[PDB]
Order: sequence, then C-alpha cells, then structure tokens
Amino acid sequence: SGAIYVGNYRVVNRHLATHNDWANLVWEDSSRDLLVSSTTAQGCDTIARCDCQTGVYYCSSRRKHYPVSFSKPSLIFVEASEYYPARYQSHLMLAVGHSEPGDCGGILRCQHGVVGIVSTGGNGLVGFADVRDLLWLDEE
Ligand SMILES: NC(=O)[C@H]1CCCN(C(=O)c2ccnc3[nH]ncc23)C1
Ligand SMILES: [Zn+2]
Repeated sequence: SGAIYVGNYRVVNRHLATHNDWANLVWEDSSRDLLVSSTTAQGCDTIARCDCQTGVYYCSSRRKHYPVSFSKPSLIFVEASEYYPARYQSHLMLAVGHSEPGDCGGILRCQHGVVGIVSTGGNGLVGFADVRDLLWLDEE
C-alpha cells in the first residue's frame, strides 16, 4: 500500500483505490495503473520534473529503501494477476529489486522529488508507474 500526497491530490495504484477515492475522483487510467483523488489537507510530497534513471524506492516487504537503476517509461508486457489480465502497461519503468504482493504504492524518488510508485514485481524485478509527465499534479 502507499500514496503520493502532492497539493490537494492523493496518487494511488488504481487497483488499490478505496470507495472514498472513487467518490472523490480527479483522474484514473487503467493502462497506467494510476488513480488520483482529491484531499481536504495539503500534502508534503513534491514531484520530480526530469529524466533521472537512478533513484531510491521503498520496499514494505523488507522495511528498506533500495537504490536502483530503472528504465525509461515504456509500454511493458505485464503478466495476468488478480487485478489485470495479461496486457501492455504504459508509462512503466523496470528495475532489479524485491517486490512481492503488497509492495505496490511504495515511492520511487530521485534528487528532484517523487518519480513514481511501485506497480509490478516478482522474478527479482520491480516496476514503477511514472508520474513525472502529469504536470497538472503541481497546480489548481
Ligand atoms: N500493475 C499491474 O498490472 C500489477 C498488479 C499487481 C500484480 N503485478 C505484479 O507485477 C506483481 C506485484 C507484486 N509481486 C508480484 N509477484 N509476481 C508478480 C507481481 C501486476
Ligand atoms: Zn530526477
């Protein structure tokens, strides 16, 4: 589990969104595994605006932050799970790291700020849903 709290937005994995998220919806994209809902309180996370390919992510199944090298956001084949059928997920970045069921939502961050959230795992891989192109997270 986990979210990005930027301005009056909450950024979560679409597959983990709550009823309150759906009742306060700003934007959702199944192809990216992302959903954004509105918040009453202002958050403290800042979004990175960059093409960093190194950073650090939080792994809840280890209680550890790991430094990683990750691929540029791409259209990556993702295997069928309890949340989605076999499909191409867009804006996904891959790294080598521990990610098991429950690690989705952990933040990936670089020197500039938050890059994305854990969205895939297994096989000693971890995938991150990129948020750096969502410029609207910074206003309104
Ligand atoms: N965005 C998606 O389509 C996700 C949905 C959750 C599952 N998933 C994984 O890649 C995954 C996550 C955690 N541990 C794992 N072990 N084996 C596979 C996995 C795909
Ligand atoms: Zn950066």
